[PDB]
Amino acid sequence: DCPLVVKLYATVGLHRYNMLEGTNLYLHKIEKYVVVCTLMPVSYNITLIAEDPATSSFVVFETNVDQRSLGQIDFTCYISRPKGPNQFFDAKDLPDKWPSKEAFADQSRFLYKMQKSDWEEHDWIRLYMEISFFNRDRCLDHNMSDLKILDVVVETEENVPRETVLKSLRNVLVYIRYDQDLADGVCKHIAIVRRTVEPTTHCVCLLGESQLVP
Repeated sequence: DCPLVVKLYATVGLHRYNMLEGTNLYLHKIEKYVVVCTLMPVSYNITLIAEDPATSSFVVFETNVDQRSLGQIDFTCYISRPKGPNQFFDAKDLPDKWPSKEAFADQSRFLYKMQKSDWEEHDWIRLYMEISFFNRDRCLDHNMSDLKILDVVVETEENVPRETVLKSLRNVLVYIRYDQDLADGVCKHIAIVRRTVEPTTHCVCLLGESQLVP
């Protein structure tokens, strides 16, 4: 069967397309992928089938991702479109902690404390959590249903309506507090992910780091 990283990158590609086009294409299957390894796998060219329930059609779809790390989120999605751009990455440091109360009080910074309904209606938040969890240890037999979102904060560069933060493909910094179900209790996680979007190409770069809650 298909490696989890390929399924996740296919879903990232559908995320980029759906957000830019206002569509609801869902992953049906992976047909094939080509990976370039300069020892490390650095590029994936994935051919996938998406389902479009609005027309009951299955659309062959191409996604291209360049990957720069195996141990944390660090990749760029360059192409994501029906089948038939220059390098873009993020070099600036990530915050190492959840935003403090003073970050909210700082009127030059725009932070959005999400409600459960907000992340339930916009599943790219769950996607970024799932990719973060995967990069903690890619050798595990991941069960994404063990993950439960507890709190989400998004930071933008501009003072915009909450709907824009959730629905438009713009630059965001996402903080996700989530529990991993263990019988042996739960494990407490925080993921921090910066999405940067190239203004003309709309290429999407994700840079992320994960931490455990004491």
